[PDB]
Amino acid sequence: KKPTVSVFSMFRYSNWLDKLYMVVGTLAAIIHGAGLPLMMLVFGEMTDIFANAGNLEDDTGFFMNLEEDMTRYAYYYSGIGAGVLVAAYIQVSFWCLAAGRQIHKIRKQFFHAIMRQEIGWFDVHDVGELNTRLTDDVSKINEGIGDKIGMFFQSMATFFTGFIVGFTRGWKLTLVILAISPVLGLSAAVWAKILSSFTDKELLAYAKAGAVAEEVLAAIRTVIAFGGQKKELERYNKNLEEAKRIGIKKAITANISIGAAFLLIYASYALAFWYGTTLVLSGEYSIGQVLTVFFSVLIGAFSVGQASPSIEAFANARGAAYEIFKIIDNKPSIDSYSKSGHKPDNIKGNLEFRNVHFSYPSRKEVKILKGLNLKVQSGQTVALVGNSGCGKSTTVQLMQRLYDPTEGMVSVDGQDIRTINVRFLREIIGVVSQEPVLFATTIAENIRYGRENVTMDEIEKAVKEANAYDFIMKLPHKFDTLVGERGAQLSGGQKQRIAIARALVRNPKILLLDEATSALDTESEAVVQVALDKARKGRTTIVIAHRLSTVRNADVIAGFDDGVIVEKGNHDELMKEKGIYFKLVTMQTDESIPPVSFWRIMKLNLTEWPYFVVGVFCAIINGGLQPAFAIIFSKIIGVFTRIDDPETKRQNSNLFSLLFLALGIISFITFFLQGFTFGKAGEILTKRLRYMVFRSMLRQDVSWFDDPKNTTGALTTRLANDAAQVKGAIGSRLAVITQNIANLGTGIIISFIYGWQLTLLLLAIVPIIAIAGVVEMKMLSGQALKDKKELEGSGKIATEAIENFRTVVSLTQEQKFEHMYAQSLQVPYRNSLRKAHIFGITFSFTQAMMYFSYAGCFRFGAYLVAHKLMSFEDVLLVFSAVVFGAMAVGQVSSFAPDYAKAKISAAHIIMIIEKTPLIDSYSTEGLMPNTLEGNVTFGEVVFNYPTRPDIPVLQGLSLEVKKGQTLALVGSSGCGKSTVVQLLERFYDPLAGKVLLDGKEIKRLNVQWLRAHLGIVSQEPILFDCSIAENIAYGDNSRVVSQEEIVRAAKEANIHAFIESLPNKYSTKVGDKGTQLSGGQKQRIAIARALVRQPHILLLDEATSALDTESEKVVQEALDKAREGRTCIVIAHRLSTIQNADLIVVFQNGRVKEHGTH
Ligand SMILES: CC(=O)O[C@H]1C(=O)[C@@]2(C)[C@H]([C@H](OC(=O)c3ccccc3)[C@]3(O)C[C@H](OC(=O)[C@H](O)[C@@H](NC(=O)c4ccccc4)c4ccccc4)C(C)=C1C3(C)C)[C@]1(OC(C)=O)CO[C@@H]1C[C@@H]2O
Ligand SMILES: Nc1ncnc2c1ncn2[C@@H]1O[C@H](COP(=O)(O)OP(=O)(O)OP(=O)(O)O)[C@@H](O)[C@H]1O
Repeated sequence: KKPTVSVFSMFRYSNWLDKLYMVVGTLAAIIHGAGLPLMMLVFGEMTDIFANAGNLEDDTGFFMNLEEDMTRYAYYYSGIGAGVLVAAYIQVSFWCLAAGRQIHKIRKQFFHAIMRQEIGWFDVHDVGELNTRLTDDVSKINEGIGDKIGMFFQSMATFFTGFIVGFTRGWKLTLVILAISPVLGLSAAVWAKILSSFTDKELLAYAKAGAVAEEVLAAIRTVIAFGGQKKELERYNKNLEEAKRIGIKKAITANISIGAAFLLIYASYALAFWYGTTLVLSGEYSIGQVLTVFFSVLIGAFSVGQASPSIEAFANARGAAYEIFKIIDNKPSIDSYSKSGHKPDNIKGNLEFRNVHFSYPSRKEVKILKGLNLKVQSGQTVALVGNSGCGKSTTVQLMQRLYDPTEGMVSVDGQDIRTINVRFLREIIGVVSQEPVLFATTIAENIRYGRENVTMDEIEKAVKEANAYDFIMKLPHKFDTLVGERGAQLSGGQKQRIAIARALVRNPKILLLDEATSALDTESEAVVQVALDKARKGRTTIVIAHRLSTVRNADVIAGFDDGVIVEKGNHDELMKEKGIYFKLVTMQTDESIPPVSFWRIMKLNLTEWPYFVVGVFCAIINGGLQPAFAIIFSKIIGVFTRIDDPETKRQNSNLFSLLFLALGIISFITFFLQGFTFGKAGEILTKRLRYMVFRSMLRQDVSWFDDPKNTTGALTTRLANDAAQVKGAIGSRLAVITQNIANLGTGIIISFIYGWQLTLLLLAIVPIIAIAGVVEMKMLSGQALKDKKELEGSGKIATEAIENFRTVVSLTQEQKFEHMYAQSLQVPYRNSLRKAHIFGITFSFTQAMMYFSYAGCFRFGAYLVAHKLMSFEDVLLVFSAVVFGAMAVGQVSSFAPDYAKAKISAAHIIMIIEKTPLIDSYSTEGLMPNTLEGNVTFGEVVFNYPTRPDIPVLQGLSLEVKKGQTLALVGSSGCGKSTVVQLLERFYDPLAGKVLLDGKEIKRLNVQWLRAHLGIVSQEPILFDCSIAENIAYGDNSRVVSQEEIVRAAKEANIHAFIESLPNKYSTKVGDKGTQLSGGQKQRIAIARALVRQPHILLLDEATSALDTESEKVVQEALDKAREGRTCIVIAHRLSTIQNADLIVVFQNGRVKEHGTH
């Protein structure tokens, strides 16, 4: 379990106004949450007074009273609307502002801490993790401290307010609904579990066939070489039959379970309202109280569930922020920002190392230094020589205060480096690295990085002394030319000379050189060397380099070995001692996817039309019942709004409740029918699409496969996951569209039948709510995209900084980098403030229009009832039939798996299916001559790989072999041997030239007919997850193979001497799940599989390159008989294995260099 930091440390950076924002936003969120159940209370009381005035009606004085007091209730609604408007605006705006400020401070402090850390801490964490953290986990913190906390508080406030308003009216109904609530919770949990697990269970069911699919797409070469498509396709089809069976069972079980859960919650609602009606008949409650309690408690209980995503967001926010807080709190051993320490002056430049012991913290168990003791006087030149990894780089890093030594001390002019502060020490010492890194900025700012207060004239003087004066003038924009990867790629020496200019502009007292000219060509090496030896004068320098010519003129050329100093002398002394230096001297000297339209996708499933017809006819009746639910609800509510004897009221109330239950039962059975039929249609669609796409993939040649855009993983994703969503485009899409259409139509029509004015007003005030919702979603998406695109600018600076941590630390420019990051953060800060304000406004308007809509609609309804245009029951009918219809439309649309993913999947699926290969495998259009002979010839054969068309893989190849003659094709891996094997198998058609079979080109022959006559054994013998008998029978596919042929093939391959050793001989299973076999045995079974077909031409491709000698002898024994009487092609990396070969051809980038005999 990942640790968390909790409240005491999560908020942390919050000064004054931040906590004020937090508290005000929380209070506003509480008000906003508590508003809604109060609006329900007003609804209940207004309904009660409407019924009271109606039964008073059931003369104009109390009608005027109705007008005025309903106007007062409209005022109540408008006041609630204004209050929730201001509360929502305040909550969203203040929480977003507080989160933005807090996260801005967090980002600044986190970058500052990362720049503060010592190199040692940086070396135990990879570079790639830090930037990905700084982006993603900071975004997660933004999610955690954003509006989510406000929404969580609003949800809890709704829960508590609903329960409180329920309990203050009547405890009986609240207790009944609360005791029913566990049933609703359990049913919702079941629905969530079954709905979520559906895809994972689908994957689990498919895994069986997916294993075979993955196996085939990894050995495509052999499959197409042996012509096994017409058998592996059928195996895949059988596994798909099994998958289809299990998927059908899963679909029916899941559908019936979901139907049962929905019927359960529906009956729970029905029972609760029936008990409410029974209480009403007893005279203890009124309609208003029952409506208020029921709706309030239900909405509170539903709202308490809405807080779960907020809780999860908070939890992952803490989990992400724990690492950041740990990193920032980590005080390093050496603090570059520390002002403490000595501040020396007039530094002469002497250096002293005494007993210096040091090891890398990453590899502490390995010791690098063994007590260095080095004396350097100011003024002269001291160089260090030695082998790679002998502490030279470690010595340089320790010199400039990067790693403190384990034991011993280093002093400058007799003063310890520990006493001196890090900043001044690093500023004094100048260092030149082996591989300079240049920032993506103009040369002017690159030089400016050396020091802040350097004048332009000083820059010019430094460049003149750095020999870069001449070359810079040739640049298009002189000293302001943009350089780096985006700028023109400068020469290798240009980077080195501008780096030495950057070092020299600081005018350092002590200079360090780490392989200055190691990675430079000689022409620029001479220039940079003369620059180095001109700049070396007047300063004390330490130089380490592999080339001894540069350090030949050094005053003291000290040797280095095993982290200790043994030999110390000059050129003459070193060359007279005949030590390590003398030996070194003597040895050196997505994309454009065209949409395919709904009609084509529907055509992909035209054959199963009866399933679609019954599904649509079931979806019509399923959808059209939500308005019926509304009608029955309004009728039962209005039952008590008329004056009659109690017994008739009880009778018809029970009748309506029973009708409600019966309609629920009908809904359950229709939902089961529709779900089952659509699921079966979709599964048949998926099975047929998988079969056809696998057929098409097996039909096309390898030119498709070699493309790296679509690898084995991509293809198996297409087969497994991509094709499973096609049923989202047709089927379920038709279901949701039809359901929504019927739900809107029935409600609109019945409302028009009952009352046209009120339904007109609703048809005018509901679309604006929907358009407000969609506008809010569009604004949110645009805001997120703009935020990411703007923050990419600061991310670029962050990446440029972190990846060059060594150089930026060495150049003590961390302050400048932080300052540059400051403004790049500052602009998005203002953008975030503006986005917070606009989001507050739009969310306030979205969440407020409902109350004003209620007020206006019910005012219009009251006016209508005032003059007996309609009845209150009709008002409730035309209100419910529209509002519940809209909510149901939204929810049903949410239920379905949208449409965009299905569309983008169907585009790929159709483009793959319709893709006709250049060389059609299944086509019978091809010449069928008699038995083949073996006169293979090549003329001017030219071919280019799809991956590397520019690289010459085949250019004018011309080789010849005759009947019954052994030829060899030796060469480096992938130099043409694979290409000629593939083209003989007809895997790649050469761009130019003719490959003649029996003196005639291989173009006019049918693919299977020509491929059936060749024998291919590759370097890695790939075997399939089946039996040994099946594997050997795979060798030929034109006819079945009996047991005796297998026996004689094994005897010829000599594997039979080992097959009997197996417990189950021929019946032994082979593969990963079976018994493991060695390389020699696998090669023997592979050559047996080659021989069983008995081709008259066979090719070997580096097969004997991975065989142990004991098994190699038996393999050669079998191959000596195999090659006798047959034409053989030999490819191998061993000269001994090709000694018996007669003819050899050597490939040179596809150009024949030497062909003929061995
Ligand atoms: C008077 C009236 O119509 O009231 C509504 C209703 O009040 C609300 C709250 C309903 C109601 O649903 C819930 O209470 C509910 C709660 C949690 C999870 C799922 C449902 C309703 O029960 C559910 C019912 O919805 C449906 O019938 C859907 O089409 C849904 N139904 C069933 O699955 C079902 C099957 C057999 C028996 C009863 C229902 C459906 C969803 C997807 C695919 C096919 C069908 C409706 C609109 C109502 C009630 C009755 C209160 C909601 O249901 C839907 C999906 O329409 C919840 O979200 C909507 C919003 C509606 O306003
Ligand atoms: N971060 C590190 N972790 C572990 N060992 C390291 C690390 N950095 C350097 N070393 C060690 O230092 C040596 C490599 O040093 P570096 O790459 O700077 O060049 P070098 O060996 O001095 O010479 P050259 O110029 O030929 O590369 C190796 O012995 C290596 O084990």
